[PDB]
Amino acid sequence: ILELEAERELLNPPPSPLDKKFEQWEEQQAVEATLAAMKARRS
Amino acid sequence: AALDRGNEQLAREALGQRQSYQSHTEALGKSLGEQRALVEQVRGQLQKL
Amino acid sequence: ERKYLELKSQKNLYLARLKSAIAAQKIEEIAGNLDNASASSLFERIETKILELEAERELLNPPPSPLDKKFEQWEEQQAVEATLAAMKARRS
Amino acid sequence: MELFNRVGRVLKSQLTHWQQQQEAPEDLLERLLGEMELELIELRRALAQTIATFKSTERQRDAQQLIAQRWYEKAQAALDRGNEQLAREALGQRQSYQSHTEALGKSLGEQRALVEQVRGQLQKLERKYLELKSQKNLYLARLKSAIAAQKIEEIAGNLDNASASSLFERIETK
Amino acid sequence: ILELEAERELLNPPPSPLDKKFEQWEEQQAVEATLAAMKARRS
Repeated sequence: ILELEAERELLNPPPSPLDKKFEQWEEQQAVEATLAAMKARRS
Repeated sequence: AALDRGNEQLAREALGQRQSYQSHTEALGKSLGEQRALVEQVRGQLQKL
Repeated sequence: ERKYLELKSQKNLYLARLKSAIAAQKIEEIAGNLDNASASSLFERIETKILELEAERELLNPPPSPLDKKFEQWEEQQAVEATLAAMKARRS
Repeated sequence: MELFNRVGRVLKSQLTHWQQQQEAPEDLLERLLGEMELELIELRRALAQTIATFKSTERQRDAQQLIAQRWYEKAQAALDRGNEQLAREALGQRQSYQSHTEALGKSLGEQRALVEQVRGQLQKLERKYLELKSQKNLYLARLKSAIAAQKIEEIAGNLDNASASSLFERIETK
Repeated sequence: ILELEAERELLNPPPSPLDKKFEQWEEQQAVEATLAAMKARRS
């Protein structure tokens, strides 16, 4: 199972840790930046 | 409605779930615009054909 | 007796892992079959064929040279402007 | 020339094999996705089997702790009116059942994240199946659009120089 | 039965705990907010 689980890790590479910072930051923006309009529109 | 009467905590969580659906609109919406020119050229080819 | 039931309890919990993994690798394997160097390359192989057939008409039916694209547009610009040179002077 | 004469005596079968693997790519495109359906329901059944175990264990956790509450309630009454000697012994038996709650209770919390990740994997997995099947029909038109495009211009070319139009001119030269 | 009961839990996912806060809050509004008119109209 671990071998089959790792098999997908090669055929389907996991997202690099870089996006984990961007995806969270961008998602933080996706809320905060989208909330930068709301917290300024509907504070 | 969650924001009403200073209940911003519920609004913050409700918006997080919307971003998941917003990613669909961007991915699915962009694909539709690309197929518009795809169907326009094929029809013009048939008209000329 | 406590050890028998306890071991049998985790028994079914793991039989799902085998069924979960075998049911997981066998679909991504087909998803990979629809990735590069496989059915998606066949999706592109038929595309290379479509592109090959599309280019086939490019040779049998040569496309209009870029020259006319300037003349056809200029002449069409005339076909409107020059025909409109009469209208913009007749029906300004 | 030993293992190709063998290919000759079943050349009718090898031709079919290659024809189904190379040609008719739309046929495989429908069957290969069929196995996904059989596997999706299998994963649907495999997942449900995992959902019938963690809550089957929580009942055992709820059943054992219920027995421990009786001893605590029994020990609570034993203490009444200064009968602490009976309370001391009644609590000793509760510790035996308390060890069950700690061992069985801790295992339940570990399986919660186990069932959450597998479901999220299925949710993400199902999204890929329908999405890939959506573009499936979009491309099958390209094959039908190209094959329906080259085969007419090929005949239009047959009505161009050095062909039927040359026959149009050959009869003209005649 | 528990397996069949959980079978519906997958085929028919239960409402997330989020709505349990909104459905109750919104229902609280559906009474209170609708009662914000009544408690102000028919106090």
